[PDB]
Amino acid sequence: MEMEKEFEQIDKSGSWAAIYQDIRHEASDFPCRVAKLPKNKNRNRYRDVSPFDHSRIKLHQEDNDYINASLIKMEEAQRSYILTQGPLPNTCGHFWEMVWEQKSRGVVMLNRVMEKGSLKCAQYWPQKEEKEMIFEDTNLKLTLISEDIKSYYTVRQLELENLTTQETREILHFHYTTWPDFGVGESPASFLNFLFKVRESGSLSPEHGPVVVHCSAGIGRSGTFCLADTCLLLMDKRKDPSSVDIKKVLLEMRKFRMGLIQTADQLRFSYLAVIEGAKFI
Ligand SMILES: [Cl-]
Ligand SMILES: [Cl-]
Ligand SMILES: [Cl-]
Ligand SMILES: [Cl-]
Ligand SMILES: [Cl-]
Ligand SMILES: [Cl-]
Ligand SMILES: [Cl-]
Ligand SMILES: [Cl-]
Repeated sequence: MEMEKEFEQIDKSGSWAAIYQDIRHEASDFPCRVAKLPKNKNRNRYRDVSPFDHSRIKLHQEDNDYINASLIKMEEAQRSYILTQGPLPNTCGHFWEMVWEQKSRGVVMLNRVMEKGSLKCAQYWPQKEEKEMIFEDTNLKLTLISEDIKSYYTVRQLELENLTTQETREILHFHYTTWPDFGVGESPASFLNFLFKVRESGSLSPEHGPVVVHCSAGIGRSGTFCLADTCLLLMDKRKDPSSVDIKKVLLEMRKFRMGLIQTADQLRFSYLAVIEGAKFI
């Protein structure tokens, strides 16, 4: 659109770093008192990445209500997302408790469990049908029903059972497995194909709870996913689709969780994905 002209402008002038730093400087600052309580030290993967008190997801069971997760409610775009860190070995039961209580239908994972030889996330779902997972703290059972492994992502059908009530729910697990180890993708094509697969699944529909999106810290790749999805919604929905300002959308999102988009390359990649995605739609 006109967006692609502004994009070439930013590239010519080499000012992605400058735009990104303005975003960091204008971003909202809200308290994260609960996240920083001493008893929550082992529920945070990165001490530098915390949910704001006002938007944090609260667990319902009689125990510590804390999980490192934030509700991002985009009013104009009419979509909500839960952004969360990759679960830790002691928070997988909390993670699936949140999926249950928030009535999510899909989980979007944007990292490999290990990248460049380092763990980014616990193995929080079963890899084999016959070896289900029981989370004794939150009283939940999780079974792999089937999985469709494709070249750039995997979709799994998971069965989540509340062992307290014996109610069961089918959760769709969308695992984007091909984000580059370093930097961002030269092209947003496979990321966009992945987004549209998630959309096509129904998981983002308002009849469900918000999709749960995560990477390692729940702000960088996760922020890219939600930013692009929301901008593409706004471009398809607004009377004047050229009025969608990606930087403004990102600042709005950052009222709900700190640090969304962690690098100027991720910002540039987001612009690129929205540009290419808008052509498609
Ligand atoms: Cl405490
Ligand atoms: Cl919005
Ligand atoms: Cl993995
Ligand atoms: Cl494929
Ligand atoms: Cl959609
Ligand atoms: Cl990550
Ligand atoms: Cl806007
Ligand atoms: Cl930041």
